[PDB]
Amino acid sequence: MEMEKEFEQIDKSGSWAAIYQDIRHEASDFPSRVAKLPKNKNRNRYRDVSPFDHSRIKLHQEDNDYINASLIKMEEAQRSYILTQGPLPNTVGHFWEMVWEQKSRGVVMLNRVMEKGSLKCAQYWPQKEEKEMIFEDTNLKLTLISEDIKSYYTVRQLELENLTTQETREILHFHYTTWPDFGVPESPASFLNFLFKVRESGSLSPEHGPVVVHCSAGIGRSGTFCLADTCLLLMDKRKDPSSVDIKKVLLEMRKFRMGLIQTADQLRFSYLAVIEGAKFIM
Ligand SMILES: O=C(O)c1ccc(Oc2ccccc2)cc1
Repeated sequence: MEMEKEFEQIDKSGSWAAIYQDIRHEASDFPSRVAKLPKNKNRNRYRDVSPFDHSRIKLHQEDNDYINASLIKMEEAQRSYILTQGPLPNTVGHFWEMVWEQKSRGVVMLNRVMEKGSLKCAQYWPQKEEKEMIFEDTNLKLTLISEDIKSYYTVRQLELENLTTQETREILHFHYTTWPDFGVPESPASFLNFLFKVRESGSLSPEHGPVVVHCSAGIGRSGTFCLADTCLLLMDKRKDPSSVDIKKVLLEMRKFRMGLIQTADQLRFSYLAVIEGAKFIM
């Protein structure tokens, strides 16, 4: 069924909440035993949002290899993503260790450091060129190289230096700054504009490690980003683009991280973003 007609059908019948609970019901459930270990309690921002054991990213250190992050592997689309929580004051060094060890090129941030008057994530990057950051636990240095502030997003080049080997890499930081404190955007154009910028940069291409994407919990806005990207890539690839079933792609993604798409508004917004993104793709 052409998703554009499925949309109108769901919209007219106002059954978004019903579709969504159906997804919640059939989603995968796998163990998350490492996340729940007592030694890792201060490495989870939210008690109810944990990575599955089978798909969790492991830090290349013997001490404690745990970070709240998951590898989402989309086999038909040939796209991989790491979804993670916003870093905590004690996990900023772990975050940049992961970026280094997975060879990622890009970091995608979908939240503001403060929202609804509370902190949603730490300041894990430097705000001035001459004030670099050093992470002593993971032996890394991070320098701001340039910043590019647009009305609804900011782009930054960063330099990550492995202090143990003095290798350096350019990392691109893509920061969507205008998602509203409550609800979802009215239109997907700026989100759509935002996704193509990430794509252009090379950050999603198989020549690099997987892109790192985060919001506060790493499941809601983050799930919307990778669901829209993968669905548009499949409509690109297949002989029959109308055979792309967004609900089925989402259930597939939920095999790798729990809770992706947090609200029936977010589900409806993911549809809108896809239908409007199809128009450019073909
Ligand atoms: O303290 C910080 O680092 C920080 C950075 C950027 C933020 O997003 C924006 C940027 C421009 C306009 C509206 C929001 C919010 C906090």
